[PDB]
Amino acid sequence: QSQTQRMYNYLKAKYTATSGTQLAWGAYLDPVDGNPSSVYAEFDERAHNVDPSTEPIKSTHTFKDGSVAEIEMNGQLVDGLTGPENYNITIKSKSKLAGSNDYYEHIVTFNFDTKGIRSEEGHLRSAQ
Amino acid sequence: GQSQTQRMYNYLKAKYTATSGTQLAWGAYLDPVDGNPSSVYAEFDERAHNVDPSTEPIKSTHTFKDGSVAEIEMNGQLVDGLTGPENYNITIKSKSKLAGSNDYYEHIVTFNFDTKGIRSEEGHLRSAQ
Ligand SMILES: [Cl-]
Repeated sequence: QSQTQRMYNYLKAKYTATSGTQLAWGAYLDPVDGNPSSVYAEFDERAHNVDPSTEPIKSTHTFKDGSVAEIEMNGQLVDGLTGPENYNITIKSKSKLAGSNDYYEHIVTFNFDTKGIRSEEGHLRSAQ
Repeated sequence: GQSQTQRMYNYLKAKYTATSGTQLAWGAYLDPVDGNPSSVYAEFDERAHNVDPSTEPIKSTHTFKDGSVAEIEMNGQLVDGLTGPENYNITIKSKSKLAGSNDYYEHIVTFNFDTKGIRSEEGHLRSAQ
């Protein structure tokens, strides 16, 4: 409401969006009942396919404090190449600012083969 | 952290700490100390009302329970070609190193002295100085 509160809301949204990215990273990496996650299994199949699905994998999460992150993962091959070493996966995590439809969006891209970060960005965005 | 999985976690943690640093700096700017404006507020209030204000950075740090550190720098400047407090914008820079590295996450938020409205915001992973 106030500009003072708007600042705090922007910061909380940045924090929640980042928490969503961490949640996604864990969902990707952490085994479930001793075997890869369904999300990892999907990207493993895509990474080893010469014409992979590019359908986003979408989820939403409510944290303990009631803040919400809307999360999407997707991948694409470097243009003109195939193979897992040329497959890069992007996590997008969005969280709306309280009392607003503006949102903070965190976008991190990592390589399937190395798990190294290729790019990272984060921005306050106006409402869709 | 040297594995790439840990590096990603360390990047996220440095982003958390930098963001929390900005939040604490905001509170330090705004919150009264003994019924009187904070010392950092009084300094920018003086600057905002000067035709040639000091552009000296004001430095602080915040150490968190997990042991991470945010280094804070605040400063201000008048909009080029303009004067007065309505045209005085203050920038908070908040840095935190990634664990096991001198690479860092830097959060930079600029707000207007008069309105307290956000004028710009950015954040980046940075290579070591
Ligand atoms: Cl790894």
